[PDB]
Amino acid sequence: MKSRIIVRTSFDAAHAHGHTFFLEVAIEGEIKNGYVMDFLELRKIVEEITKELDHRNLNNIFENPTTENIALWIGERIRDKLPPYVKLKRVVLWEGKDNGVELEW
Amino acid sequence: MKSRIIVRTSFDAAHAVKVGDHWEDVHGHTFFLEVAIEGEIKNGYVMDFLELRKIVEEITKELDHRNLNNIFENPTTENIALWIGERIRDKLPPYVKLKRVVLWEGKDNGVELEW
Amino acid sequence: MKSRIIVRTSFDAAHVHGHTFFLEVAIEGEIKNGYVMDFLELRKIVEEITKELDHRNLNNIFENPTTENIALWIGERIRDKLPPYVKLKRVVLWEGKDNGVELEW
Repeated sequence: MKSRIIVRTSFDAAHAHGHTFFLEVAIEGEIKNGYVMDFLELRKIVEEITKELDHRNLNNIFENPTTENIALWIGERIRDKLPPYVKLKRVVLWEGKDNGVELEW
Repeated sequence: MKSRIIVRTSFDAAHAVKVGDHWEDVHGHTFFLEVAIEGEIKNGYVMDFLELRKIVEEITKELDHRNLNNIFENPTTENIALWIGERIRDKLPPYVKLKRVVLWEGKDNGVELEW
Repeated sequence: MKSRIIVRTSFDAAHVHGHTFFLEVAIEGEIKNGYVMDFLELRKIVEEITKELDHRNLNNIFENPTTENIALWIGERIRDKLPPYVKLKRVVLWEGKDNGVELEW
C-alpha cells in the first residue's frame, strides 16, 4: 500500500494571458504518528513557491511558459523544500478548469 | 488495461487533531470520500454501482454526524482513511479488489491510499 | 518520470433516463519543446467523438450502453486518432457527479 497527502492550491499569472491555475500536489510517505506530513506544512511550501508566480508575467521567468514547463518548474522546487522521508509523487497543474498537465514520479 | 468503478460520497464529522501531547480545537468538516474498486468487465460491467455505494455508505454512516475523537485515538485524515479502507475491503465481493481510497477533509486537503 | 496532458469535457446522453456525462482523458508522451501535445488538438479529437453521443439515446448505438462499455468505445475511438508520439493513458467517465468508470492503460 502507498499513502500520500494531497493539497490543492491556486494562483494567477499570464503568458503568451492571465489565467487561474489549479495546482494539486501529492506527497508520498509512510504514515507515522497518524500522518504522512503536516497539511499546513506542505501548503506553506507550495504557497511559497506559487507566490513567485502569482500574478506575474511567466514569459520573463520562462523561455517558454507552457503548462508542462510551469509544472516541471514547480515540482523541482517543491522537492527541494520537502522534509526527508517523503517524496514528490504527483503534480497536477490545470490552466483553466478542464485543461491540465499531470507529472508522476 | 485496468478497469475500475468509482463511487463518491460524503459525510460530515467534527474532530480535533493531536497538536502536542494534548490536543487542539474542535472544528466541523464535510468529508468527501472516493472509492475505486478494480475488476474485470463482464457482460458490460465491473460491479454494480449501487451495490458498492451501499457497502461504502453503511461504513461512512458510522462516522456521519459524529465527534471523531470519540472513535479514534487520533482522528487524522490518514487514520480515518485507513479505517475506511479496512472496512470496505472486508465487505467487497470475491471478484473485485480495493484499488484506491481518497478522503478529503474539505476540498483542499486529502489523503490517498492505493493498493 | 511520466508526463500527461488532461482534457475534460461533458455531454448529455440517455440510456432510458438521461444523464450528464463528465469525461476526462489523459494522454501520455514526452515533453518536447515545452509540451506533450497541444490541448486544442486533443480537445478537438475528443469532442469530435463525444458529439456523436451528445443528445442521443445510447441504447440505439450500443447493445449494452453501460458506463464501462461507453468508456471503452470512447477510448478506442481516441486511440485511433491520436498522433504517433503519444499514448492513451486514461479515460474516466462519470455518469453524473458521483459515479464513474476509470480505464487505465
